[PDB]
Amino acid sequence: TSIHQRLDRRLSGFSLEQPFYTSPEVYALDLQHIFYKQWLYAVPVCQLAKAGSYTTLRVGAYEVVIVRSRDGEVRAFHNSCRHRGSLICKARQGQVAKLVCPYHQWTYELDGKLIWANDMGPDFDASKYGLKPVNLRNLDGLIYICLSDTPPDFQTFAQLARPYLEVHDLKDAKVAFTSTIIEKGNWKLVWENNRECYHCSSNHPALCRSFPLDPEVAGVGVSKKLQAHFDRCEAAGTPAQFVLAGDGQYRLARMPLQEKALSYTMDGKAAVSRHLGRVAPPDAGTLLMFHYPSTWNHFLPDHSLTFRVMPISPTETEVTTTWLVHKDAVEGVDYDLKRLTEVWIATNDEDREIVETNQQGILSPAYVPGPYSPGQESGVMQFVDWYAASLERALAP
Ligand code: FES
Ligand SMILES: [Fe+3]
Repeated sequence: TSIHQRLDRRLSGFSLEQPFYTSPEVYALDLQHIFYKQWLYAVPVCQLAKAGSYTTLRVGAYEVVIVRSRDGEVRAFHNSCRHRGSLICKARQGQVAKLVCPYHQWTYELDGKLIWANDMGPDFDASKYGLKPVNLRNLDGLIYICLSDTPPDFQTFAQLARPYLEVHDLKDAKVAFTSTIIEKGNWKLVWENNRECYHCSSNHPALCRSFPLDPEVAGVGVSKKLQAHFDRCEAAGTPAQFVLAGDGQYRLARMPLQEKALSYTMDGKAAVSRHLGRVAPPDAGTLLMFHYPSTWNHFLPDHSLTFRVMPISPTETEVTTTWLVHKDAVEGVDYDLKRLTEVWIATNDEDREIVETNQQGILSPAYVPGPYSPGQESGVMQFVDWYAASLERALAP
């Protein structure tokens, strides 16, 4: 059986056949044509708010480092020394003058420029052996990167995005806290969990307090109190109106939080005293922002959350949640760290458990596609479709 044959006979209303979540062949194809080629959420730029700052991430097999120059820009490169391929930047995050390879001290400037290589003598050009760039975009506070040499368009997404995102002044955030977890499920199944709300009824006693459960919010023609809600925000000059890429990849909507909620706290109250950005009115709700395959976010009036989805193996996905708060918000005065993060640390573990159980269930050669609820999983069907369509595009000539 071919992938082509499996993709052919895929009907729209169903979960995928086994090999999409279990086989290393699909994994390889997903790496190849989706993670290595599309735009990926990396890091907010508040991690690199000093020159020389750097951060590193692995994408599939690639070792990337994103760093800030003296010249002010954020460039990103392949973390493999051009001499014999050593990592340059080990530590997760940090600060240097130059990029100095710890094997043989070949030193690069912070724009790649190889400016010293030792006893490489007469035949040696250094113009050939600079660090390999990785295309990189700054999206009003979020660094996305792209490992293809010929990236897709970012700018159309960048342009729908800016207005909903400017009001957060994400450039003026600081990381309060960062959580990595690794879920023992396929990266696709992470997305399926997230693009529904449905299980949430009996799987998240915390979030629910604060986050909607009505499938309109995180589901896929606009209800009546919603335009009203979009309206109060836009009258206010906070963009709120639902918008959804025509390819299905990315989406914008500032959604009302569960009756009364102001933030993702136990008490529905602000998490930080010093709000981030200029969101307005107070109760504008939560900005949802997804972007297949790499991120979803919840941008509140008090603080911001990124999530970064990264695949590790056919049945493992690294999910990185980051808390963003104003740079002058003090821990202990302005916010309390526990209180700032208990809701979602709880919610992410509940999902993980859920994803992990699903994964296991799926590994049964007895598993066959069953049907999505059109009432609760229409947003899941939407992911799967963007997914299949992306694999077909990448696979023709
Ligand atoms: S391997 Fe990097 S300088 Fe030798
Ligand atoms: Fe969930």
